[PDB]
Amino acid sequence: GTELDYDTFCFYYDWYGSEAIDGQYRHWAHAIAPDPNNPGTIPGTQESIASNFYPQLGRYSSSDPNILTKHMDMFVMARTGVLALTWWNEQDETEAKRIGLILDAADKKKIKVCFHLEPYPSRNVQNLRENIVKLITRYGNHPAFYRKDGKPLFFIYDSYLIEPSEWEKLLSPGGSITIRNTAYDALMIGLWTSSPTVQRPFILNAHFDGFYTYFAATGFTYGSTPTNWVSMQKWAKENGKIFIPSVGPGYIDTRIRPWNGSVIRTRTDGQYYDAMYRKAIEAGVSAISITSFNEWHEGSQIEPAVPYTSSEFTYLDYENREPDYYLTRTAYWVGKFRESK
Ligand SMILES: OC[C@H]1O[C@H](O[C@@H]2[C@H](O)[C@@H](O)O[C@H](CO)[C@H]2O)[C@@H](O)[C@@H](O)[C@@H]1O
Ligand SMILES: OC[C@H]1O[C@H](O[C@H]2[C@@H](O)[C@H](O)[C@@H](CO)O[C@@H]2O)[C@@H](O)[C@@H](O)[C@@H]1O
Repeated sequence: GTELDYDTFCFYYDWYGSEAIDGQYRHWAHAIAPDPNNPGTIPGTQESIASNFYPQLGRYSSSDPNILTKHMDMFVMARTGVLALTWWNEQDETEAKRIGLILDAADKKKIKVCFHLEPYPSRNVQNLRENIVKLITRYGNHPAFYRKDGKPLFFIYDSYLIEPSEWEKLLSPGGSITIRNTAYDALMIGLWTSSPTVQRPFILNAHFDGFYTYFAATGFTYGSTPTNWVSMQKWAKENGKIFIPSVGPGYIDTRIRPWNGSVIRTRTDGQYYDAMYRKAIEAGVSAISITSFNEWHEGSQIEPAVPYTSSEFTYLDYENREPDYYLTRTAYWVGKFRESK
């Protein structure tokens, strides 16, 4: 009843800084997005951070070993066995440092780490192959590196930005630059966004091993509408694909995207999280992803948050629930998922 689940993947962000470690409050300070249809910047002061909520751990650094210890203890409380790490191909010493610290901290608690491959500049199947080789070579022998039946696993955000004819070269067994049957073979999980008429042939022709949905906001896409999950799972099973639906506790991003209020999803003291997690389990899936551990900008985090009012903003909080409620409610749902496996 307390063991970690290694079919539960929680999306984790390593881009936060503090004065203590980095010399700068990175990401707590953030540009405000212009409306797609001179917006300014959130300064990352104690009073004004780039979130509608306020972390229990304050304006922390993702490179602070003491913060990382606490985060791994939170994963243990939630029973979430896999940390799905955002990866932007920064190619700098700070990226390399933080990945190594995260792997070391995870292994102390028997947590595993996989990579979430983001839409970095000029991403294409050739530099993706080179980067998959780099990550497996650098980190594949670390004891915390995740494998499922011998294979690493990668999530690919906004995979539709690359044509299926390009994906086939990397992911078909006959592809020109294939990883299949090589030392670098891996489970590749693409993003299902829109309707089945578009997504079914995309996923088949790209040769993905499976698909996920990402968005914590119900109805944002066809794929993030949970009443579609039973039929998506049936299609996955008939076609030998792994479906990993994404569940989250709520959504609100209006500090950084003030024009995006129609995407707000209220937490209702945990009832929103309960409804989404129940739908994933009832669909009969073999793996679940959680959006998110700590995407504070988008208000999808399960990490503990505290009440806070400053001279500049009155933050949202988890009241009438306690700061660790979303960790303990995740553990409840992991138990119900395991009962169904
Ligand atoms: O939310 C601000 C954040 O947006 C973009 O990153 C995305 C978000 O973190 C979220 O939607 O999840 C995506 C998948 O993990 C991720 O791409 C970036 O523009 C980022 O720079 C920005 O801070
Ligand atoms: O516009 C804000 C929005 O940006 C991102 O979503 C975009 C894209 O990445 C998604 O694939 C499609 C799905 O239809 O929607 C947008 O174009 C996300 O960061 C999202 O959370 C955010 O609200």
